[PDB]
Amino acid sequence: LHMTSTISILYLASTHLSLPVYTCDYIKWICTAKMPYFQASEILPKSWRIQ
DNA sequence: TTCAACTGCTTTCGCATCCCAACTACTTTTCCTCACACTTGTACTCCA
Repeated sequence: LHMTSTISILYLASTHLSLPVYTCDYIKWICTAKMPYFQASEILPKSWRIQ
């Protein structure tokens, strides 16, 4: 499992719903850092990071 | 019959070598992502 895997399962659930989103948008949305892809370890768990 | 060291005493209460640390390095802990060499047919004609 990798951060490539949490976007892939975010895309399988998108290509189930017949959505006009594509992997162009999933690779655009993280470079603009809208959804928490890069450095998501920092502020989100707050206690599972330390151990 | 004398010189020279050994001698205890001035008050009266209360005041008053071993360890630690610094910063910058290098390294390990592992987990994740793919390639590089091998092989049978098939294809394009090859010589019969």
